[PDB]
Amino acid sequence: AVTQSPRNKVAVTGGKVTLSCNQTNNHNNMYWYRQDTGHGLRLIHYSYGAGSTEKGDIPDGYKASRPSQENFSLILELATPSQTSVYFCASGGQGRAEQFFGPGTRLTVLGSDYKDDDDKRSGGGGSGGGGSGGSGAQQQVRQSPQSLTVWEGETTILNCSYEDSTFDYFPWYRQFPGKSPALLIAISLVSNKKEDGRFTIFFNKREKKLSLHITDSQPGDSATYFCAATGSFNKLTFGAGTRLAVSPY
Repeated sequence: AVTQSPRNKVAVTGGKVTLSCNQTNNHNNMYWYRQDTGHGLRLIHYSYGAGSTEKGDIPDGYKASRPSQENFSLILELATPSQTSVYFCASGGQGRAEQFFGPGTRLTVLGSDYKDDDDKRSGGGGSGGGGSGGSGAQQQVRQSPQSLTVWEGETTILNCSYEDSTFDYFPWYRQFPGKSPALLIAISLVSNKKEDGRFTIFFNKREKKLSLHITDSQPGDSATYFCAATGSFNKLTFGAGTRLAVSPY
């Protein structure tokens, strides 16, 4: 079924990344994402009808192959101190299903951030450093940046935006614990107000954005929710949702 390299190991500057995922859980489409802040979800590989696994967002420095629609495998041989992350082999069906995330892998290439309090955040000594391709890739999903933590698991409000002209709905979901993403629900922006569980959504026309309310929350960094769209087929556009957190006191 949807699985990933059960092994666990780390790599160094251009070390190596061994990953192995399988597909056979009744899913007609297998998506591949990676936990990467800045934008949150990081699409890199795409496999749904076999012979397909290289059309995420900015695939580069990785090798993947899909000889069989059920068997898959990919690795890397040149990672940088800011590209590694946790590989998650997600696989769901079409229409409205939860991404059956399996035991993904987690490895980092070079890096530590243990005592970086009295040093500049720019190692000007090789290892890339800007270069060509400074900006690019447009953006549609715009979730209120600047995360925030509320006292205890109180309620909170979220905001999302979009610049597409053919979106159908936005499967509100991402991951609550830290290494186990999951689907929650899906809006549609057609009734101006909806409710699925204990939170409702609103349609802001004056600002063209989606705002919902979530009450009754629990500690543990609260949870991270993303707002992506999928009006098209095999194409989810996310814009780094928000990461709700709970205060220590």
